[PDB]
Amino acid sequence: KVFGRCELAAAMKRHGLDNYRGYSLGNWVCAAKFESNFNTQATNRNTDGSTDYGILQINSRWWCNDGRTPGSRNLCNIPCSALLSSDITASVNCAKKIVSDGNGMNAWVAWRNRCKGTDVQAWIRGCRL
Ligand code: NA
Repeated sequence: KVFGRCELAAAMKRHGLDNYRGYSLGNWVCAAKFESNFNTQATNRNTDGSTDYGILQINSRWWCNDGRTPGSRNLCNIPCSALLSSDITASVNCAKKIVSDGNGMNAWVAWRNRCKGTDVQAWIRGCRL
């Protein structure tokens, strides 16, 4: 599924991401835009052989099991394939654990590089929430 901007903002809010660990909804929508372009099926291989999955490009190195990331963990207790569903529940649940890990949204390098400090409210401007 490719979400619309206000559609994803609505789904993230309903799943309780809005102000989760103090991060406004606009931060999560900005992160998703640059990680996945709002595509739940997005996959990207890392140099270390781990893979990133779904709207929020969650890494098999720590968070999900894909069966091909040697010496990795599965701290969200899910197959990485669950992070590609049209239903964003698994991605949101796993993102809540990641952002609680101690470095907040800095865990998402694209959030640090492209969203952090910017007018993130623009990402939910005109959305019926
Ligand atoms: Na893993």
